[PDB]
Amino acid sequence: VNSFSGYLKLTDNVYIKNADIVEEAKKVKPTVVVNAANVYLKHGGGVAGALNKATNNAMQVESDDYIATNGPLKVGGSCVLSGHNLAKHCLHVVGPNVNKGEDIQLLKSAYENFNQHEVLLAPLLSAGIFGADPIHSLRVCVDTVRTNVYLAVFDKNLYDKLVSSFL
Ligand SMILES: O[C@H]1CC[C@H]2CCN(c3ncnc4[nH]ccc34)[C@H]21
Repeated sequence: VNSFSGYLKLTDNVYIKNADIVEEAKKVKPTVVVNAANVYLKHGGGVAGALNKATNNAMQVESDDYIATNGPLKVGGSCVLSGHNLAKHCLHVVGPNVNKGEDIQLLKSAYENFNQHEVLLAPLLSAGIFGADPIHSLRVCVDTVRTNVYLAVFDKNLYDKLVSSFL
């Protein structure tokens, strides 16, 4: 039993809700919140900008030190950093950016990172400015993640569309 509330069960292990991931994190304080990151951990907009803003830029400061030490992430890769005031940990996951020409097959690799964590609060990867088809991303999530994932989709119209189209 956990403290997530109001989610639609999609499968044994995948849940979805029309909500701002930042507000879900503030409410639940999950062990792991997933950030929809880029390879440079530059948290400019979307989920990343919103999470970072909610940490008063502490996420960005930590991320800049990470990159200075380790270099960029791979597309499809991830790193575990602090969750600051929002969660115990933040799993920064890089989905492919189809507008950069990046291989959509890497979306499956991106979701595989979730399997290293028993429970996660997460956004829909490669949605928004990364340009992937959100229905496909949800299908990849359900077909790839085996651990318990609570998906927060802030855009109401998108949430409604994903729920009615799921195959
Ligand atoms: O709405 C979905 C569909 C478009 C994506 C880009 C932003 N986003 C978010 N998802 C969840 N929480 C969020 N907080 C702030 C943004 C945000 C996604």
